[PDB]
Amino acid sequence: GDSRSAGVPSRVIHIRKLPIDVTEGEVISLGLPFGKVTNLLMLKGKNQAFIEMNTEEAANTMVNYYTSVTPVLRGQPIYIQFSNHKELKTDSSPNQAR
RNA sequence: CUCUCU
Repeated sequence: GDSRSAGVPSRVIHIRKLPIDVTEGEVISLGLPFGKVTNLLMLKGKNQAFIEMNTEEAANTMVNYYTSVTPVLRGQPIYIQFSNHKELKTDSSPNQAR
């Protein structure tokens, strides 16, 4: 289906193409001016990420900002959309408890 | 490098 693209979405955005060894400190310092960012995630083995945010309007402005700014991945555009999900969580595996 | 799957 077509459900990859948003139309009335929520607070997690997703990023592709990511740098060779980019860090959370950079990604959150790029989401901080917008609301608070509640979180991020790193699909780092595919060079992809999520960026989850504390307010729907912050993230609407954050994605529209990234549709405006493009912050340039050292010599190419940066590839953003709202997520296939709502509300990111990042807790540890069942093994750690055991 | 389009979604937390390999």
